[PDB]
Amino acid sequence: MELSFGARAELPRIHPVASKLLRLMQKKETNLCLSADVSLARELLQLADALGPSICMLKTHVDILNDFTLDVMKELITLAKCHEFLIFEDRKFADIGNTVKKQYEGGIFKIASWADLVNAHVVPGSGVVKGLQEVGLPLHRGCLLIAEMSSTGSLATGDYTRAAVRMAEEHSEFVVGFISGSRVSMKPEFLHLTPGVQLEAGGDNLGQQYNSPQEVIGKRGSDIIIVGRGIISAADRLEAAEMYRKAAWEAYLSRLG
Amino acid sequence: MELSFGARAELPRIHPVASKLLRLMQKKETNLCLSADVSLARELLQLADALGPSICMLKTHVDILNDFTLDVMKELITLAKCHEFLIFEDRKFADIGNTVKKQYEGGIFKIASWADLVNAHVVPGSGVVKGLQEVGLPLHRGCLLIAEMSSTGSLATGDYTRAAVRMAEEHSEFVVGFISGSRVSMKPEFLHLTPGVQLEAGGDNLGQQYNSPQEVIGKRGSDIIIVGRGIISAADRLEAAEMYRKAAWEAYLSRLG
Ligand SMILES: O=c1cc(O)n([C@@H]2O[C@H](COP(=O)(O)O)[C@@H](O)[C@H]2O)c(=O)[nH]1
Ligand SMILES: O=c1cc(O)n([C@@H]2O[C@H](COP(=O)(O)O)[C@@H](O)[C@H]2O)c(=O)[nH]1
Repeated sequence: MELSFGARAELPRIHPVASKLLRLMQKKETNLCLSADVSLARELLQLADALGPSICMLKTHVDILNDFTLDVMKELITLAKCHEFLIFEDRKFADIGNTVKKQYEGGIFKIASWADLVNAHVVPGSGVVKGLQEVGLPLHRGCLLIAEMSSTGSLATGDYTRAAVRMAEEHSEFVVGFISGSRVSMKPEFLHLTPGVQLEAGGDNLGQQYNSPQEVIGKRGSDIIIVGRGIISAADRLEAAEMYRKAAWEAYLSRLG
Repeated sequence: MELSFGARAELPRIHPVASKLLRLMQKKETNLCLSADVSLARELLQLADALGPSICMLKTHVDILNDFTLDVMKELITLAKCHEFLIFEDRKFADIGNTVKKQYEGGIFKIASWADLVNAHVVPGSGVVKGLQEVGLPLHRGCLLIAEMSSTGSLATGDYTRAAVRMAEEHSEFVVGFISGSRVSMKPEFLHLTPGVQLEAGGDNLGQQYNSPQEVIGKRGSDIIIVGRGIISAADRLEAAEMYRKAAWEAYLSRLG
């Protein structure tokens, strides 16, 4: 009784950030998250502008931006609103609750002020979520839990993955889904986002492993593909994004029947 | 056949950063790491100056410093050299190798340029270490692996902890020890640093749990205590640091016999 993204956006227990996302995914016919893994603000912004219409989400690693300022993030928000995508800061909070609350709100980055979504590892126990929530709930943000990883030797398997799912389902006022390689929850209110995606077989030199959009979305039942180098390293990043968008979208449609 | 810190500093397989640390621990009679969990540079630096003689290490969370600049870190290095302690940036790298390499070297923080030590979660698999190593080995840095956590519901137990130990022992050119609640490796070349430490019983509201220096160092066989609030929240932070230093040092001596 699989529901479309648009119908999932209306589920009783849907989080507002999840709903906004699902609605724009349906509107734009995209379930592609760009992993904007660049070190220059101008490149980040030029990618966001050009690729904005093709993506549901732009994932950042703010801590690799050589020329980060809060003004850069203002500009990114303008593009996100214009083109209709969410901003996901891929910070992988992974500390005790008291620490992560400060890392989310404060410092130079002020992540909570501009990021629609963040994520967290579940290794510390649920305090990591509780700490983040203290900041994120008042700011109407959402969080993704890392239930599985794409890299060689990942320990996010078995009972670890199950613990992630339980933690999400117990903190559904804030947690909107997962970073995972497959569908890990049977509850349609939760988003599944899958990195480690390229059209061609392969990996990198540092433990990354790739699977295709058809595999991830079609066979493994995930919702969204997260793609970095498969787009960013291409000559024509717009065409690359469109190829990935079309692949992910068709895989979704076909699964829906 | 337990060895003193000074003797461990000379072990054939010791890492140079571990050796430097162990030597200054023995010289200064301190196995206390201050967790300098403050948001103001002036406070960070005033603590580093006053408490420097009492500590073997100062642990930072750079990403909570409201007024971070690289010049602040220059000033911290000056104090570290004057008073003889290492700087440990508690970044908890926890991504694929290709990402962490950039997060360690680059961005605004340029962590590798000033931090003697960093740490990593083992959840991604060994690529996290391999990526960090690409930056850290040329810069003569060291890394600690998070084998156990102090917080309620921690998943860093059992086979996860064992995996951390194996990963360390397989990357001994870069990995110098662990963040853990107890001795997890039988190899004396590896450092054990233990957070979740206060003199009094208790915890916090967000999953932290405390054990005493005598428990951690004496009974559980760790090397170094990491103390935040037990010092930072006290009126007289110098006296507090001295209490913690004396507690940890005596526990070590007694275990040594
Ligand atoms: O399991 C995971 C979780 C991630 O967030 N990521 C992230 O997704 C992106 C993958 O990038 P790429 O497509 O270039 O391999 C990176 O930013 C990485 O940090 C991942 O690769 N695997
Ligand atoms: O298992 C762990 C690992 C940590 O690094 N930490 C860190 O050690 C410090 C503990 O601080 P405190 O003593 O104030 O509870 C924090 O900076 C926290 O991020 C921890 O508490 N538990």
